[PDB]
Amino acid sequence: LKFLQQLGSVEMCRYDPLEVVAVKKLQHSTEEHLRDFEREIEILKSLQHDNIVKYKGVCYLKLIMEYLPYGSLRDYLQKHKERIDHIKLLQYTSQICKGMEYLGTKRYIHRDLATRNILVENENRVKIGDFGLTKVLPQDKEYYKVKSPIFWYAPESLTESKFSVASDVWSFGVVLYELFTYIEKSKSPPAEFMRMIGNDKGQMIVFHLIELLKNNGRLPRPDGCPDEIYMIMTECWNNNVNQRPSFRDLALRVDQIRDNMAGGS
Ligand SMILES: CCCn1cc(-c2nc(Nc3ccc(C(=O)NC)cc3)nc3[nH]ccc23)cn1
Repeated sequence: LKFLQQLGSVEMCRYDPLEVVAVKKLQHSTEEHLRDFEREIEILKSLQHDNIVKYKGVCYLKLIMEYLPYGSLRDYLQKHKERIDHIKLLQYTSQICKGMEYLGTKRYIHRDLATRNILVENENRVKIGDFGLTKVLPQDKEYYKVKSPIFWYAPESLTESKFSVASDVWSFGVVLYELFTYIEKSKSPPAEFMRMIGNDKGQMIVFHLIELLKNNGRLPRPDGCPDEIYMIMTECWNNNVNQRPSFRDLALRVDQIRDNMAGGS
């Protein structure tokens, strides 16, 4: 393994036993973080899906994965904005949904779904690309309690530190918002929420975000975003956990909308 460049810590290396892979290493190799990293490796090893970054092995502790040359979807969408139409955005949306559907069949909770964690293999394929916060659900519950990127958090994650497939669905709604704002920073969830809360404010931000969400304040419909797509976002952002859609139903709806858009309805 020959170091080439740092990517994210994550590095680009050459595994040439006399070949390009991504290598995740730990910054502060403590006992607590090593135990977490060990579980992250097992989680990624257990996942085989076209839209999940491919596990390749371990090094003595280093995590070896396939190298995805277009980097994160944020950098990619920013650089290629003008040539990424809505049908393409929904192609990525569908692939993220199906990755999350598959994650759900293992009873894994991702807990960090955001465009920053999606990587781009090529113009036609994106992959969920980091699993550093992912939890395996306990046998006795449908949620995991963990004591943060608050502007992607479901209300019950903010108030009770509870994470579930349903809170992943909320965060997917925010991902869909990020895509249809073309990840413009002035439109980003943090910028929008801070303007809605009022820039007259740390812990107080979380307080006012909770109050805002409880009063059904929401991120606005992005410019140019079709109503059917904004409707999916708002269904993901239901305060009632039981009312949020499943990833399987989201995948089917996104595919139908994409096909309708391409065919002229
Ligand atoms: C998502 C947060 C953690 N993280 C994961 C990675 C990662 N990156 C990449 N490729 C990559 C990255 C950046 C750039 C770039 O910026 N070029 C100007 C180009 C290619 N392949 C990966 N395979 C497995 C993980 C991983 C980086 N950070």
